[PDB]
This record gives sequence, C-alpha cells and structure tokens, in this order.
Amino acid sequence: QTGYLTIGQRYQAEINDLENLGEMGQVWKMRFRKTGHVIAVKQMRRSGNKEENKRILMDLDVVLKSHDCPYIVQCFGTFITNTDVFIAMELMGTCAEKLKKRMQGPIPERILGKMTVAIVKALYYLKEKHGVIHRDVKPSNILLDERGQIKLCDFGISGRAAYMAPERIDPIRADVWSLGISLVELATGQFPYKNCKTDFEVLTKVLQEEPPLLPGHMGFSGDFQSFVKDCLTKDHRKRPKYNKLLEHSFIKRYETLEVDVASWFKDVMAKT
Ligand SMILES: *CCC(=O)N1CCC[C@@H](n2nc(-c3ccc(O)cc3)c3c(N)ncnc32)C1
Repeated sequence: QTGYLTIGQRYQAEINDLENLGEMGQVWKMRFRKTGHVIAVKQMRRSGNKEENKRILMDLDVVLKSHDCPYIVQCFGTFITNTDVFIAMELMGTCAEKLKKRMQGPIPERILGKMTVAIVKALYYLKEKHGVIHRDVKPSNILLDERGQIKLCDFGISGRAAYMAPERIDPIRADVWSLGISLVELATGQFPYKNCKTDFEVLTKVLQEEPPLLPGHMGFSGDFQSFVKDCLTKDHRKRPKYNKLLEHSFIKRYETLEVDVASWFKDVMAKT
C-alpha cells in the first residue's frame, strides 16, 4: 500500500513523480507530473517531534479506515522513504475559519445547513463504524472546496480547545457541543467567548453562563435555532444522541434541499 497513488485510476508512482507547488498555510500542494492532477501532501519527517508524529499517524489511521465516508478527507496514497513519510490526500479549498475571515461577516444559514448535515454524519460514522470520537470539532477542522464538498479533516487526538462540552470539563456526545459553538461562531461572525483572556476563563463561562444561543433578529429559521439549542444542552444526558440528531427537522431540510455551495465558495474565494 506504499508507492501507489489512486486519484479509479491507480498509478505506481514515487515521491519525485510530484511537483512541489508550495506550502499551504507541513502540508504541500503538489502536482502529479504524469497526468497533471493537483493533490495535497503532508510530510512527516522521521526526526520530527515524537508527539506530533504520533498524532499524524493516528489521523492517517482513521482516514484510511474511512475510505467509504463521503464527509471525510480521502487519502490517495502513501510514500515511505528512509527519512520521511508522505501522505497524499484530496486537495480541498480552505477551512471554515478562513472562510469566515474572508467573508468579514456572518456565513449564510443555507451554507451552514449543508455544513451541519455533513459534520453530524461524519461524527456519526466515526462512532458507529469505528467507535471513534473526534474531540476537537471547530471551524478550522471543516474543509470546503470548489466543488461544494464539506468534510471533516483532523483526527489527530481522536479517541476510541475552547469548544469543550460541559461534561468534558466536569465529568459520548461531547462533539455535539463543539459543533454548536462552531455554528454560533460561523452564523454570527463572532466567537461567543472572545472577551476571555485565558483558557480557564473560557471553561468557567461554559459552566457558569447560559448556553450561547443564536440571536433572534438575524432571520434565522426556527429549525436552525432549535438545532443549536439542542447541541448546546449543558447536561450531556439530555443532549440527544446522533440517532436523534439525524432526525432533527434542520437536518432533514438540508438533506433534500439543493444549495449551491460551490458557487458561494467561489464567490467568497474571489473576494479579498
Ligand atoms: C483551516 C485550514 C488551514 O489553515 N489549514 C492549515 C494548513 C493546511 C490546511 N489543509 N490541511 C489539510 C489536511 C491535512 C491532513 C489531513 O488528514 C486532512 C486534511 C488539507 C487538505 N487535504 N487540502 C487542502 N488544505 C489542507 C488546513
């Protein structure tokens, strides 16, 4: 499973069959010299940090297991040298965190609806088919592309950080609270805990204050405010499992609705 790159068509290639087009944001944007396809390649050096390499290997482990989930970044191949490990992956556009900064404002609900559906099914696929919890859902971990695809990416600390659930600071569905905070941030353009100066102060506001719900004067649908209210339940026992979440009216609306995510993505990317 090393030395092959499958971008249907499988190619027996190596590392220098790729052209380095620069670093993204270590993830390289590389071009396959044989055909011309552009892919994303992460480089893990053997002399790198021991903790970082362990987190990279755990992320690739989950990615290789989830080759059938359409809401997870697919890996095309792997190259192992005497000094490095190159992980070829699907080239996405950018993360929702960078989409918010370029929008310089709120992200429309119809875009977040398709985003919500993709993230819950990815988190539900991880707990069902692999017993995986993500434990780090945030806008920087939500990748978009030019074709309108929405996928979850980082599984470096997945199990078998200001988005922490109340049950995770004072002890399942902890990833649901992180999704709710991410939705409020992307829907309002403001992080609900931006005034905090330390990590601990964020944790005290989570347990002492009411859940940061969506405003009511921005035209948000009733189903959108209901879904965020359910995700931001402070007691994890009343927070619904993924089985009940996938039956929410906000989920069912955007499972069927056709939303032009691709053109909205290209329109935002064109702006400066
Ligand atoms: C929020 C986006 C961002 O700034 N970054 C950091 C720089 C790399 C960006 N990026 N990461 C991945 C990636 C890496 C590893 C796995 O397992 C999945 C995804 C990207 C991919 N695949 N394509 C484009 N950009 C990526 C994220």
